[PDB]
Amino acid sequence: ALTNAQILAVIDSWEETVGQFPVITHHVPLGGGLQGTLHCYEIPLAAPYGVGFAKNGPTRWQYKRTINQVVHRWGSHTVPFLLEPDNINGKTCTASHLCHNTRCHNPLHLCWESLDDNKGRNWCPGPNGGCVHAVVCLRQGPLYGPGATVAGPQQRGSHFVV
Amino acid sequence: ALTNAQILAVIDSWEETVGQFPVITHHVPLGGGLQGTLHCYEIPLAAPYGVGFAKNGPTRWQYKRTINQVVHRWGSHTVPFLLEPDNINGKTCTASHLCHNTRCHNPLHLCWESLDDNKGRNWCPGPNGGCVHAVVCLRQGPLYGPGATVAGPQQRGSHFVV
DNA sequence: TTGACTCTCTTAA
DNA sequence: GAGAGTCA
DNA sequence: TTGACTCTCTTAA
DNA sequence: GAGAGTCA
Ligand SMILES: [Mg+2]
Ligand SMILES: [Mg+2]
Ligand SMILES: [Zn+2]
Ligand SMILES: [Zn+2]
Ligand SMILES: [Zn+2]
Ligand SMILES: [Zn+2]
Repeated sequence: ALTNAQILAVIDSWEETVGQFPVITHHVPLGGGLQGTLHCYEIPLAAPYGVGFAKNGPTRWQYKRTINQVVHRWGSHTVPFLLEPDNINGKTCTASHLCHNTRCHNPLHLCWESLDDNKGRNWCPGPNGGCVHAVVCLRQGPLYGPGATVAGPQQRGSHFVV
Repeated sequence: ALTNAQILAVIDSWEETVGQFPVITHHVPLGGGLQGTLHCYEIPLAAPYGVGFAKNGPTRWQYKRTINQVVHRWGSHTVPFLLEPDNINGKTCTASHLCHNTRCHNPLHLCWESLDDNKGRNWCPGPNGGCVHAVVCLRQGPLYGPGATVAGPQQRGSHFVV
């Protein structure tokens, strides 16, 4: 809600609840042929999810608290960042999973960045393969690699140059 | 419906029309601190665009030809790839700009690949900065770089480990 | 047969 | 990646 | 007050 | 990144 104290109370109650979610170990590519280990705190697959949590989409949840007799509600991964600017360079800030695991609510696996920065981590070579993200990736992006391009650049005639 | 010869004729008429688009020289980052040059064949900003071309969205166009009294229409960048498979790994193939310039219709700046592969080129370090795309990028992706993350991973208490 | 508009849709963050 | 409404 | 559902929306390829 | 309709 409005005051700084109330926002801190929201963050603390969220952390305490998420801190009781099952801790699931995931071994992940780091880039550079190296592997690491992440510990994701995973929201349950089905209700009940935890105090204050409800599922609004297949992989979307919201956190809800009653403050000053009014219901306040946030996207479930946005709560750690409630004291941060909600935009950057005129772009909305989004919760962004460094572990690329939407059920995870570990705030040590989340950052707060534009949707473009968020998306781009999907292709990052990873912290041991050349990640240049200022807020460093925890793993190589799941979509990193050569791709599966069906056809490359080509012309039939002689009208074009690169 | 349309024979291989008729499809080749469509591709040829498309190339002949696009080849007359204004050719714009762009200096571009290649990665590795190097600069290169791309020559984009840019569809006009407003009608008329060229024989067979019409705008269906702010940065969307279609190519239309009528053959044996039947109207055929294609996305304007898909025409070079009409003799190629249209899906791969269960994913639809998309026209993908290697120059990241949607108005460009130079077929030497296009490839044909999944939407994920397409998107990922936005963050590629480029052909001189570590591109691993099997069909190599022509330039560093426009969104490559350290990003502008507002807040990184953090917790207030001690409930979490990474 | 053609141009210049109109509309809505897909994907996965 | 989001916000908000309907019920119990 | 809290839980468990429902719906549609944003972005930029 | 897409497909399709209307009108003259
Ligand atoms: Mg993400
Ligand atoms: Mg693209
Ligand atoms: Zn995680
Ligand atoms: Zn990274
Ligand atoms: Zn181009
Ligand atoms: Zn590349």
